[PDB]
Amino acid sequence: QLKKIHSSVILLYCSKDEAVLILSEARSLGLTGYDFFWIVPSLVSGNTELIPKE
Amino acid sequence: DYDWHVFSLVTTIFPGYRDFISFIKTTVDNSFVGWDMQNVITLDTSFEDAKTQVQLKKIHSSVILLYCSKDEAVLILSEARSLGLTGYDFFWIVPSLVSGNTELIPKE
Repeated sequence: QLKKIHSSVILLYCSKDEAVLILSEARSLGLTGYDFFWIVPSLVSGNTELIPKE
Repeated sequence: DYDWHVFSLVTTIFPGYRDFISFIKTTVDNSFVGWDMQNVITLDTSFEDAKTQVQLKKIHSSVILLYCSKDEAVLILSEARSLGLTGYDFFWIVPSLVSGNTELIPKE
């Protein structure tokens, strides 16, 4: 499923814990270059003091 | 002879790949048919999926020439099948290096 994406903008909808894992997988599949822009709602960017390094 | 004039070129770091690439380039440069050799790809890493995946996404043609040992050919073909590069349209051409003893035919 994930290997089909070669677009630029990728909207995401999941909780913070699952978002961490999905972003790790996307980095492992070469989905986080200079060209890919990720947009997330206010669910995943929750408290602005807990910033996971993924 | 089958009118496949658009192709790519995938070679690993197996010995002789430079000779292969140089000969193909010189032959293409001195022909009447007008070959459109889109890419020249060398998968030098360990199939880390950070670079090989992007490299294999670059390919969009229908005819692909491959040059690697029979052990690396299995891995590359499995990766291409997962990416969606194997179907009714795409045609793969490999030298006698990879299709070796005809009794042993892997599953990939």
